[PDB]
Amino acid sequence: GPLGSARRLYVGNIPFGITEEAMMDFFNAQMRLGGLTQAPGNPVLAVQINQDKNFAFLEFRSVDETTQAMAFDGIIFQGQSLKIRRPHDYQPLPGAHKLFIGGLPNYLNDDQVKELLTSFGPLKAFNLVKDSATGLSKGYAFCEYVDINVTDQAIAGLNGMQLGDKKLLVQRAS
Amino acid sequence: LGSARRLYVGNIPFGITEEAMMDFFNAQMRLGGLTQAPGNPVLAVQINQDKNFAFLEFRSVDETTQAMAFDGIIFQGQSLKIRRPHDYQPLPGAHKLFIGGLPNYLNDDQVKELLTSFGPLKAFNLVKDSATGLSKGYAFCEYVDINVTDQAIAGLNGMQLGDKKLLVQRAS
Repeated sequence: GPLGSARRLYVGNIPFGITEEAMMDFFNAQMRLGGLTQAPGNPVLAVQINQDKNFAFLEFRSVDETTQAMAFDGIIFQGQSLKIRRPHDYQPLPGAHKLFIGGLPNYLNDDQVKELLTSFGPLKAFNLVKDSATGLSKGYAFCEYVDINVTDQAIAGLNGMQLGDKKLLVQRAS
Repeated sequence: LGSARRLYVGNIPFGITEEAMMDFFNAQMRLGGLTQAPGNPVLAVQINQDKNFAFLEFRSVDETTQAMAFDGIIFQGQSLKIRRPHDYQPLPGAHKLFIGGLPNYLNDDQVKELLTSFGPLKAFNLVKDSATGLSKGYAFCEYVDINVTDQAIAGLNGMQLGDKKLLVQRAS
């Protein structure tokens, strides 16, 4: 980051004694059969394995093909379900997955509204909108999760749901 | 792996040397086109003359698998019995163990001390944060004798270890 790590992926739970070359051939074949490549040839350029800790990193030829490959999370390779993830250095650009939260009781303070949200996971941003003259809540807020996969989970768990005698609205801010 | 590069050879004739047997198998492999590079696939041979058997050791896993087709092959008038070692693992990593719920202050050798009360280990690693160098509270291992695995699971899984409860299961 901010622009680094855009063309690599973490692979965990790899099969025992598997070679770099065989893992490369496996992923290149799946990209092709699954229709995920965007040009003739092989998207995966190189594979590096850590034998002792049982994981790999893949290196891709393009930014968009790296992103498509994430669809393979869970794929079974020699009896093993593979865990596919972004590198830890990889971050989306700011505000990319911001949420609007509305329909909140306006007698609730910031920490009480945060406590509903952090039940799904840690936040990296949060604000509850207040009238500046009085400091009183307007009953709506914005947030952003550290992990971006938690976003769909909070939406599915909270949107349209009863809170008091109001139905909460939880959706993407743009 | 290691036992994935050996074969048992029985019914061996009296008087045969380790070098005569090494030459025979290298010659058979080349003749049947079963080698996957230039050179000789058999690195070493050890013979027990009192019990009429030998072990072969190969340079690769796939050449070892290939030589399995030599069961019944004639050497000095006699048919040889070719088999896998008794501790060969068809599905490797099957007995690798996950150890979770470890106190986060314990170092590698302290965790191994817990595990080697059941027997010697062939593999071990404690997972640490690369940034700080600090234990994440879990490890992996394999025993030299795979039959101890379940006796380690029975001994440790669910045991209170200070402030936390251990999970010991096959990593699978």
